[PDB]
Amino acid sequence: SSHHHHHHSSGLVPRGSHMASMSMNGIRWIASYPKAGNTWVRCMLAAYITGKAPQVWNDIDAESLTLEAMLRFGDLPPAEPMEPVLVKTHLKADVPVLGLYGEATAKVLYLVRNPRDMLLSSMRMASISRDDVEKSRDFARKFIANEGLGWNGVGLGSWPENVRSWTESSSDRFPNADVLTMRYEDLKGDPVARFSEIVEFLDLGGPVDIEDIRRAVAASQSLSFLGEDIESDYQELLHGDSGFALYAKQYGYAG
Amino acid sequence: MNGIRWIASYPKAGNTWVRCMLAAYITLTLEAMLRFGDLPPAEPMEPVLVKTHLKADVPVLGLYGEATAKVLYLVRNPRDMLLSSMRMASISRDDVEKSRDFARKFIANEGLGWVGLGSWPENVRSWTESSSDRFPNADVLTMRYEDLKGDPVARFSEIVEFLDLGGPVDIEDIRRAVAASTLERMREGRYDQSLSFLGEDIESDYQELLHGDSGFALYAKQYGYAG
Ligand SMILES: COC(=O)[C@H](Cc1ccccc1)NC(=O)[C@@H](N)CC(=O)O
Repeated sequence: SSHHHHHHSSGLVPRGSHMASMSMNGIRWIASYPKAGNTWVRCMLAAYITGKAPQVWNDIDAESLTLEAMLRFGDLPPAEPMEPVLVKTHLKADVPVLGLYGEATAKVLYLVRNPRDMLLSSMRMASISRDDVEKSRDFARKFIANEGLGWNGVGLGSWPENVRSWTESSSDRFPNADVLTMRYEDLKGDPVARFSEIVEFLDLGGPVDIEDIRRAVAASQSLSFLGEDIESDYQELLHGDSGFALYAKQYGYAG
Repeated sequence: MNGIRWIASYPKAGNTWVRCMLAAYITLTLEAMLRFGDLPPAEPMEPVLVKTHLKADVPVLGLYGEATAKVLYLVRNPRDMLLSSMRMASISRDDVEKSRDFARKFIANEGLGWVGLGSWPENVRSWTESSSDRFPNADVLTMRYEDLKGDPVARFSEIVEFLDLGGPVDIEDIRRAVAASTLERMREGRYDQSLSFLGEDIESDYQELLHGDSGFALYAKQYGYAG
């Protein structure tokens, strides 16, 4: 009977090195809005580093693996890390806590997704069938009204807030950090190509093994049906120079 | 004076009630904040009351050694906590089935944390032996929830004075606070402090926990919860 985290340790003793005889340290944030890619990348990453992907049945499971779940219990990733630390979060780049990793942060992976999809996939978080249209409308109505899911100057923020925080992060909040940005739809289109780019970009050490990545991969909408006014109101969001719209058009989710 | 004030207790062991009567007097929850990535100020002009159930020695609270003015720890007979927690887990205590499961996991873990809350003794030690390293500016007051219920007036008095929130404290002003904090709550088992009603073995095992070598027993006996 072994501990459920044994795969996170080599368990080799005494420990040896490939770098010495006789990749850059820092935090790697895997960041996205809910249902916008960072759980999948966070699972794939485990598979690559560890050999074994975590067991994620639902959103509660997925939330276990975030900075936020870690915070609810008073823990924190290291701020003076001696190695690569990968931490998933959906939090906005400018919430106070992440103030502590200014110097610490090495890499930012930000993933965005079509908010149509985020919106629907989210409706499964709140435990809504496709048949309680009533509940759906209320959720979508509250989503469209908020331009996102942060309804209960911090937390997730609106979609455009979240996006602007991480994508603009390198300039001030994370000076030593490089930032890569990837649309979920692209990942889903070419997952092996794309995840190999992510692993290069995250600089965990050594040559990316494209076979190591293929195995690590294998492990892994209109709103009319809710009502005219839903689809309609969401479409106002995509019109503008104002923010939701700017981002929706830059990421190819408006037309 | 100015600095952080922790209102700390195990779940359902006091701090909410007290955070209510301070609220009522005047007119922050650490874990809730933290879940949004928010932190109480580490450089404060004002006094800052913050309620937490976490054990004092969690990393996050390490950001606060200098910032911390006072600690109020609240403590409560575990039996009663064990039973209020049951209701928090949204289980009727007509339903012995789930109730048993729950009590059994409580006793197995010497508390409600199955980092974090900690066991019950880990939590008590954490805040009662903590000025020692974690919060060396702070003055620390422990208090049994029982006695608070016993003399809300004379005990809450002790509190408001101790935290030093607002100049001088009037008994009039105080009276209105324990009024609402209970009048509000009031709108919202065996009588011998026994768990036998959930079956003998359960009582048997809590009893063993209370009268062994384990620390739970230690802190129990020193506060008047070992009978
Ligand atoms: C954060 O990641 C997600 O929300 C997961 C990640 C994922 C994608 C594809 C295959 C497995 C897992 N995806 C979704 O929410 C789903 N909505 C994907 C879909 O509907 O096609």
